[PDB]
Amino acid sequence: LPALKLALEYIVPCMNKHGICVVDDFLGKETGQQIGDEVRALHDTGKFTDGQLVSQKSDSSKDIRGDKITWIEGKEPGCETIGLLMSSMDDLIRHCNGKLGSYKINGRTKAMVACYPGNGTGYVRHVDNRNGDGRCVTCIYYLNKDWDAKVSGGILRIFPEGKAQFADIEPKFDRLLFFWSDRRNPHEVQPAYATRYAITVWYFDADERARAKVKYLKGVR
Ligand SMILES: O=C(O)CNC(=O)c1nc(Cl)c2ccccc2c1O
Ligand SMILES: [Mn+2]
Repeated sequence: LPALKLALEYIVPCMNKHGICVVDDFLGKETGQQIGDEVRALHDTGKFTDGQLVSQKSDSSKDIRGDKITWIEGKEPGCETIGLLMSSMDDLIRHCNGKLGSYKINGRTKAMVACYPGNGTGYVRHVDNRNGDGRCVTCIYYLNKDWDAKVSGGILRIFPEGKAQFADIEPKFDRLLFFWSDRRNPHEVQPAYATRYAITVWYFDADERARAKVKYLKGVR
């Protein structure tokens, strides 16, 4: 399905109406599986961090750690299908530009690959960009085949501002998610009891990022 058709007929209207947009079967099984293989290779060769310190015990041997991460630019050896994913995300956003609210996206982060190791850890309720750091859209790609939250947990729960309900999103294989990064979409990852992988990039709004430089000071003489 052409990126422009997905953007104009689905991403743009859904984002402007709901601020949370799900696309299933984004790249297809072959490509999705190759991305999965690259992420697992990164994990198995020790490229992830040890995990977020969740419970700090008097005995450090009993510390509980949670989500592990690694930052991926997309050109590294063994990460080229991740890079292809990133380029595909960028193509979509490019075909949306000037139509995602009044934002003008002119950049993004590297990819943050996250692994919840399956030990009952999740991620506390938070806002991605709470203080105007420039990020306007969060984009997440999930890689977990036959994920069933009833058995493995790991639901992403979003609490859209001003609505007495939440939106639960299963981290399903080959699913792509967009949502506004700011305080409109507080969200959490519920405890995961199986290995759970996701790939995140954040897109920058030009004006917000330009003035973020001012309040987050870069020096000349
Ligand atoms: O994985 C998901 O479905 C949702 N994940 C997150 O919202 C999420 N957000 C942030 Cl800001 C971080 C930040 C650091 C590490 C992992 C994160 C994470 O999984
Ligand atoms: Mn988040």
